[PDB]
Amino acid sequence: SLIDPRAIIDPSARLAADVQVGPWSIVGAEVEIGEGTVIGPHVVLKGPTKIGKHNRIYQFSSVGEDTPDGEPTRLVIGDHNVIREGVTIHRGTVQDRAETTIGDHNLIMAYAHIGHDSVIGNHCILVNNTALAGHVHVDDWAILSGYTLVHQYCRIGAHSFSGMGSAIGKDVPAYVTVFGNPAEARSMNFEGMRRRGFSSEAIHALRRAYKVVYRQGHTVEEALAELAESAAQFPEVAVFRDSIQSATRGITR
Amino acid sequence: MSLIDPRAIIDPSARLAADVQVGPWSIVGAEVEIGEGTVIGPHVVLKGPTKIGKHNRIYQFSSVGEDTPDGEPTRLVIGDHNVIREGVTIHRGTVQDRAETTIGDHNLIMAYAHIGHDSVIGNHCILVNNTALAGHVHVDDWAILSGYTLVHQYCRIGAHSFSGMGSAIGKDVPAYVTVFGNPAEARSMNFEGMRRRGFSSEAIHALRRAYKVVYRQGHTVEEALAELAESAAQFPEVAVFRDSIQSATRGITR
Amino acid sequence: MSLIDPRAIIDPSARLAADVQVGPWSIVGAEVEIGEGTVIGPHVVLKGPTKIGKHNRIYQFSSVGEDTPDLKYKGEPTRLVIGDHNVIREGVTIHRGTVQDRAETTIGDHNLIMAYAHIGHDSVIGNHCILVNNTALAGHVHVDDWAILSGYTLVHQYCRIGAHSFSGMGSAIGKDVPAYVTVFGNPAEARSMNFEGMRRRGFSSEAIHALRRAYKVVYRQGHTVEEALAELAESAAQFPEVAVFRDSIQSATRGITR
Ligand SMILES: N#Cc1ccc(CN(Cc2nnc(N)o2)C(=O)CSc2ccccc2Cl)cc1
Ligand SMILES: N#Cc1ccc(CN(Cc2nnc(N)o2)C(=O)CSc2ccccc2Cl)cc1
Ligand SMILES: N#Cc1ccc(CN(Cc2nnc(N)o2)C(=O)CSc2ccccc2Cl)cc1
Ligand SMILES: [Cl-]
Ligand SMILES: [Cl-]
Ligand SMILES: [Cl-]
Ligand SMILES: [Cl-]
Ligand SMILES: [Cl-]
Ligand SMILES: [Cl-]
Repeated sequence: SLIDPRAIIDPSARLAADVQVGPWSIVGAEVEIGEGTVIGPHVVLKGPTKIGKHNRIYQFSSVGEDTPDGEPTRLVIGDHNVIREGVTIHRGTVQDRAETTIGDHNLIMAYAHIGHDSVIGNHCILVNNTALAGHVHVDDWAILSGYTLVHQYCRIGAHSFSGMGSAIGKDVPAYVTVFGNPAEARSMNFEGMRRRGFSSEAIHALRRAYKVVYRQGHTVEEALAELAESAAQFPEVAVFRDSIQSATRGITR
Repeated sequence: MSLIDPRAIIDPSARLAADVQVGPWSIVGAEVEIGEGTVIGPHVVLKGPTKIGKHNRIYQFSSVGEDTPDGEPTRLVIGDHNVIREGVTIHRGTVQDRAETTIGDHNLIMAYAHIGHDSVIGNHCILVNNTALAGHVHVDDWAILSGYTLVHQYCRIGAHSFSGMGSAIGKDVPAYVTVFGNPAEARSMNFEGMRRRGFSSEAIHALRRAYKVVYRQGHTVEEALAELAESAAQFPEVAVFRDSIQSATRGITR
Repeated sequence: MSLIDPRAIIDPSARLAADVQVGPWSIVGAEVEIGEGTVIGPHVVLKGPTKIGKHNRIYQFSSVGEDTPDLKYKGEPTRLVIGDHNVIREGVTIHRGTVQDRAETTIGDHNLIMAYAHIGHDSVIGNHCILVNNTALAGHVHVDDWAILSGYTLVHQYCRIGAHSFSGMGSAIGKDVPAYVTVFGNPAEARSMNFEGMRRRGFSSEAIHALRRAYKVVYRQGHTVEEALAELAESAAQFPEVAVFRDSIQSATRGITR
């Protein structure tokens, strides 16, 4: 039996035929689970929530809860995600998007917290006890090391990196490496660029870009103007320029 | 359908008010008392001697009323209208201290927060995710401890005080004071909280002056306490600030 | 009052000593071996290949013996070995090793692993250690005997935590911690030595005196690690405790916490 007889499946929950649900797990009202998803034992799923295909949800996780902070609120999870033990994921709020969104191929490790209205892209890694306070946007390939704490409304750029125990209060531009409490910009995620097979011309253009923004005494407005030529030439320097441009809380330094 | 789920384990000695709800696979241990309107979620472990009041809400994977990992009976007393989120750990007292861990009313204890043995939480406190109270910690009314605040043993957290995220508090936090970092450092006062509480402009103004007296005028704790005496008799809110510095045994956060 | 609760799941490949206690809604997975006098609480997940020794106590919501989620691991027959008289509190996560290292996570005897602590792949814990609430060992972390890691201590991969060392609450350890050294903050900084622990253990005043002197040689006299190790050589020959300290600086591959 794919659905263990000790599991609780709410009559309003919609499941694909091959979904697996472990013992003592609760698939609450308005939960939707897609093809090939494996729900481990002792899992609490609450809705309105959509869980896509080939996901893996480990024991003691509480996914789709109401934020502790009849309003129609939602949580949407994509495909091929791994949600480890004790992870807490809250649904969105009417006083925003009404949605917490998680894309594809993400790895959300033990006791990580995804606050209401957060948006996670694809291929992200949120290491043990990473906490997103709420309204946090995490772009593609970002890595947040163990116990990274993220202030509300913060944007974590594409391929960015945070060291363990970092406390992020400002936006992290794309590819930037950040460390400490409060978080400070240190360098670019060159190891990340190598894993993805970026060209030597692109890696050099990104190293040049970091210096314009952080190591040349330029203001945000001064740096953005100087980056315009490199961003037009390289689509990845454009990813860097855009994350600085769209920063609301200022950039991490 | 049934208020007490048939899959839950309820010890014969536990005392539950008629309308108490217990979710599936929860354990309500011996000598655990639960008051009217309380909702115990699924997968909850409740150990005693413990008294839980009225209209509380306890979420899944919480362990409430456990013995300390660090024999006369030791209690855990929880008040009314509290919210205890998932994976919260609350230990009972130790006979060598007060033999009781106490939590008042209208508290919000968020996911994975830890309340060490012999800790006392007042009313209307917010303990954000993973806040940890090492033991013998006193948290006075309306305190806000942001995500992952670590509080050293025997520390006192003043009324209406605030800690920033990831704060590591080794010293007493006076009432109203905002603390940040590891190690925690005093920054200002939570004037925002005062206004939400309906404090008068005059009370707020006297507290602002009280902060300056303690932290920005080079006074010793003794000189500061004598200078605050006058304003403290005029305003009960300044007497609260002055009393928290007077009661400091680990010194104040600077 | 059956020792194995009827609501618990015992895989038929699991090997248990006859007096093993297993609480309701606990899972004793495939290839899990449990020794005499061990008590498994309710709501515990045990996965293998795992050996759990004698007189252990494993609390509710713990996940012991899982695979590391780390992208480098690929379903290998890796192990977790836990010794005797250990206490694993509620919500603790312990992962098995990886073939890329020595394919084993090892925990010795008389350890206290407090609530929500994390023991990453290929970590080695000795004896009489205390890992306070939410301490996290990223992976390949070696914790020698009698170390105390205070609440929310974070340890970088491959770090070595020396015997009788101490970390303050919220420490972020990125380099090796020599034996007896006390470290605080993010990033961790060396402060002094755990003289309190040395006294509790019954070290002679002569040994304590020579350890205090050894700390100054390494940290307070502006010497290099090579110079410091040559200067400590004779004190190390007369005091096993100084040899323990000297060895921890010798074996440091990530540099020592300064
Ligand atoms: N898949 C993967 C993956 C990728 C990057 C990281 C980032 N990273 C370094 C690292 N790389 N491999 C490991 N195990 O750790 C940390 O977060 C260390 S801190 C930590 C680590 C684990 C647990 C608790 C804590 Cl506190 C971590 C895992
Ligand atoms: N009810 C409430 C309430 C009141 C004050 C706070 C204080 N606060 C800022 C904030 N306000 N609303 C939200 N969600 O966060 C934090 O603790 C941020 S850190 C954090 C936040 C949430 C989770 C994990 C972490 Cl680490 C938080 C919640
Ligand atoms: N058995 C034991 C034992 C030995 C040393 C320690 C080291 N220690 C000081 C201390 N001693 N007794 C208590 N309760 O705390 C801390 O880790 C403080 S931080 C903390 C503490 C507890 C929970 C969460 C946090 Cl964050 C802790 C426990
Ligand atoms: Cl066998
Ligand atoms: Cl054995
Ligand atoms: Cl990676
Ligand atoms: Cl514990
Ligand atoms: Cl400490
Ligand atoms: Cl001493």
